[PDB]
Amino acid sequence: KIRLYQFLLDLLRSGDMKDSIWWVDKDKGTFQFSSKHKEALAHRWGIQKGNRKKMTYQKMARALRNYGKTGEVKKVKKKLTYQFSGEVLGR
DNA sequence: AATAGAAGGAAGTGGG
DNA sequence: TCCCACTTCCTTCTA
Ligand SMILES: N=C(N)c1ccc(OCc2cccc(COc3ccc(C(=N)N)cc3)n2)cc1
Repeated sequence: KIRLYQFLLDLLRSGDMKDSIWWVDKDKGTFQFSSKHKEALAHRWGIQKGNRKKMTYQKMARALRNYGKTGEVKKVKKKLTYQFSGEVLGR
């Protein structure tokens, strides 16, 4: 099963949910969620994982925060904005 | 207050 | 056994 950071990177590459997520500075790996359309993206994550309950953005962001230590994804001090690591981007 | 973003401890679930 | 990689629940805190 796909890892969350890869799910997000793949969405950004394909462009299939451009109203819910977008690059801010793609060279730096910074990206941002839509305030109004993030929940539809969270729902898609939960359905792709086959989880028991409906996925929410809050729960998806709780998972994102766990990457802070290992570094795959870090929180940017901007509303709804995060940053992929160079290692994640290279793959 | 209402709305909403952000944090994180802790317990539960998956698939090795 | 026991870590992976989250998921779920709840409370707190900040803007
Ligand atoms: N578990 C703890 N003890 C804990 C410790 C620290 C915490 O801090 C939370 C926090 C940190 C930084 C920034 C923010 C809020 O940011 C916002 C940005 C933009 C908007 C907007 N324009 N609508 C609204 C809010 N909230 C929370 C709980």
